[PDB]
Amino acid sequence: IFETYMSKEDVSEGLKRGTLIQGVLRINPKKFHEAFIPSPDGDRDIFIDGVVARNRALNGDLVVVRSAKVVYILEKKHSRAATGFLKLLYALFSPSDHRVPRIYVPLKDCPQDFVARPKDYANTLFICRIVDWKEDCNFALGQLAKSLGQAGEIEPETEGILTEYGVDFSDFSSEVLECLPQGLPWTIPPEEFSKRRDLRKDCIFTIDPSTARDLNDALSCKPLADGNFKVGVHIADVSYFVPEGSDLDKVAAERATSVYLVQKVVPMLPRLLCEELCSLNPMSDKLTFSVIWTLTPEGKILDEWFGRTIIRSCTKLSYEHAQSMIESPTEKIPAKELPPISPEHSSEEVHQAVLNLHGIAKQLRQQRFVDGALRLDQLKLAFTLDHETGLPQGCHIYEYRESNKLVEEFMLLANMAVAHKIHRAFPEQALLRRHPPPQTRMLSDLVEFCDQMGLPVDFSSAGALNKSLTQTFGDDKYSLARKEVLTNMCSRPMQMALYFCSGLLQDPAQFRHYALNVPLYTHFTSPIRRFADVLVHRLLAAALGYRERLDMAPDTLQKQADHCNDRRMASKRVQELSTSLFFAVLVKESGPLESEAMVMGILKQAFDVLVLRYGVQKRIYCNALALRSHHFQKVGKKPELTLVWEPAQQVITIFSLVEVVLQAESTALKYSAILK
Repeated sequence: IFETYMSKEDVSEGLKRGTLIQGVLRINPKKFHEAFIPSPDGDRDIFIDGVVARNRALNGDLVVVRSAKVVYILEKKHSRAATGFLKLLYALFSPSDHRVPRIYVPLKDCPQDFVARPKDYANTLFICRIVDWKEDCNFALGQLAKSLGQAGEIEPETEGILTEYGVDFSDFSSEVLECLPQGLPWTIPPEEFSKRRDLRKDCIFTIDPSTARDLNDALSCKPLADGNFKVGVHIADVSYFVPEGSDLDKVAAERATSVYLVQKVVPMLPRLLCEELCSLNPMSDKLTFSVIWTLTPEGKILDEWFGRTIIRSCTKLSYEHAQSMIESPTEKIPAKELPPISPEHSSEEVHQAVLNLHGIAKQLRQQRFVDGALRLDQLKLAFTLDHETGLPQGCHIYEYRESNKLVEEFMLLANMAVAHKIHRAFPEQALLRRHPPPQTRMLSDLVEFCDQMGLPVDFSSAGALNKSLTQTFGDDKYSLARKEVLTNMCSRPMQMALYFCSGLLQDPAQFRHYALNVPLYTHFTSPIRRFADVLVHRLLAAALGYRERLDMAPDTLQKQADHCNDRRMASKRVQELSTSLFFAVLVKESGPLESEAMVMGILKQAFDVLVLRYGVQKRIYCNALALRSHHFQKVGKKPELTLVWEPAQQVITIFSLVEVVLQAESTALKYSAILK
């Protein structure tokens, strides 16, 4: 039995006075009896003990409240749905996630076969929605939605996590497709040859991954007569095809971002706009919102010009061909291994252009990292799948080659220029991004860990952290894995970047983006994938005088920014769970996997390893080992584990190389790591 809520008047009086604290509660996934809310001042996170003192609040909900109890909930931000197995002791519903409680389902809603034949529905996934939670029941009451399929397959589990996080994957209604342009061979109206600059004769190319349906940007470089370069970044304008107030705009605001999975993509726009009308496919006249600079070979801006233009791309490179033409500076690459090119242009022009853009991008990278920019890069693996069955065949870690940096530098230049322009035009309504500095309290724990063990790292500033992480060790077989484990330890106290409106924050200290070490930043180069990009596009168009001033209030922009923030968070969590699902299926269908590992932590009966080939973090317990004995020691707050397997002995401490094997178990989506 819980305790009843407080009325609105008391909550308003308490909040205005300052006796009550609002926050977004975070629940530990591994232990569900404890919860945490952030302090307003910036002190240690306020602890919430018990399950009773959470008082029917779920993870992600914002509440109004040293150990404390939750007494009021303003906004319910959780989706209130879960994927679980159906059992008996009404009927009981058990979710896979342990933060959602256990749910009662009425026996009228259950299928007829289930009451007669319970066993045959013992490995089937069901989706249930919580509708009400009583004051006298420890279990919520729910409604059964549908039958997903067999547990452990690919499509039932994918649709289960998409519905559990709230991503709307349903098809577009016809009132959305009625706002699209009509006519199958759409062409540019002849009235746009006067409001736009004609760039159809220049050399324009795109560099995006080979498996990319939609293209958001194009690049160009032209050498001048005094040793300078004219460098242009051209973005497909989705604000021409998305009018304000139409049902297309309401749907695109409803889903802030598009979600990328292992096997498919859940889009933001209709497929016509995402693939044919707006994406910069080669050999077609397209409308773009370009930025054009004149740069020195050292990467210094001498001119800047914004404006609407018309382009015609000549080729579509990938991240694989671009490295070939970078790594062949003085040798003609044969045309057999190149994508098709428009007949007006030659492969020499494109080949020369990639070299010049790489030459500028190297010096821009060096100058940005002298200025203090920080880069914490973890491991991102990519799969190779079966075309017909749809099961994964094999994984390999993605490789961040030079061509992935050549594009990234120019996207940063375009974003910084657009941020300056739209902030200097409208100071009271502008959408910008911000990265706070990391929290000092839980940076201090990393300070006290790394001050020992003879490791000279410092967390005073971002540039200091980057130079410390790079100079101390490199170019050794153990040192690269050492770099990976230190990066994984360092990436934990960092905060997440936020969208915000410039008319509500008062002081100019908050605006600066910490990790890039710049005072102003925004998102302008990906309209098809995000909706904040479309808002920035409209604001920039209003600033240059192409249209009238936005008729949107500065508080509605804050509400829209909060919605885009929560949607981005849900998108990142969904991609993480999809990658984990496909890796578990690969381990089950490819036998035991052998690799090496480094110990990242030690405990009395367990220790954490990091598998070097795959980058996952499993846990290894001494109960599963075939050992005679084990002893735990600590000296100078340094853990040590001694294993007795005349038998031999092994000593394992932090940053020790072991050999591990991954083996699937009888459960559908589980595996285990065992020492070899």
